[PDB]
Amino acid sequence: EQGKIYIVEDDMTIVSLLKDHLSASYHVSSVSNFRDVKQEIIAFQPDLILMDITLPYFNGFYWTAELRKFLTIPIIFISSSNDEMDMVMALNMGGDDFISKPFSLAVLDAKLTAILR
Amino acid sequence: EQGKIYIVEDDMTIVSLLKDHLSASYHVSSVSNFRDVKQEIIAFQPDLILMDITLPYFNGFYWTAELRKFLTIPIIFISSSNDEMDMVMALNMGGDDFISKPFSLAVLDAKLTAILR
Repeated sequence: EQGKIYIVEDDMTIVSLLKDHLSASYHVSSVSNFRDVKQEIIAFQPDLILMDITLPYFNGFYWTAELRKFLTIPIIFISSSNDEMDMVMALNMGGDDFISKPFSLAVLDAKLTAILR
Repeated sequence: EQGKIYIVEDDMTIVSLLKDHLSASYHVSSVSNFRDVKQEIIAFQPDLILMDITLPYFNGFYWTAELRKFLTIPIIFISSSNDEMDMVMALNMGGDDFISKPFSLAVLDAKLTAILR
């Protein structure tokens, strides 16, 4: 009965890192097929999505707006240190929060805790 | 046809129409291999890029940010009339203007003339 987190990320290092860390406290799944994310989300029923918006061949901006037609669950963006994002931007893009790479797991933990309640 | 325009677009109908319309005034190229877009842009050396930011599996904002590490040329985003794209977003993501599908060719022509001036 742990909270379910779905991770949209193509970097297997990052995915492994997050699965290792978060699995103690959450049911964590990552994308299997990037062309099937709507079905994967319908089937998995996550409580929260971690959405990397820096993936070259998965348009995180497009897909967040598409998912927002259907979902009210929190979406936390994973952004780049390079990129300069803020909460106004995150909200206008359909997100609830953001965290920039490279990030501390401690900061991610605090954000996950606060948001999931 | 001296000005060079590169179009990042996977709708082949839009590419065909734009190539045909712009042929009179511009040297126009589009994507040959979506795995090699950055390299094609480096090879073609456009004066302007039309970057569709609605492609589900090519992250237009990511690639604009990558291109902005070494190009200062104008980039006009192609968006969708029902999405949340506005000028604040266009400029914040490294673009210089945007045009929303479906769009007027007269508006595109005016935008191209103005920003290539």
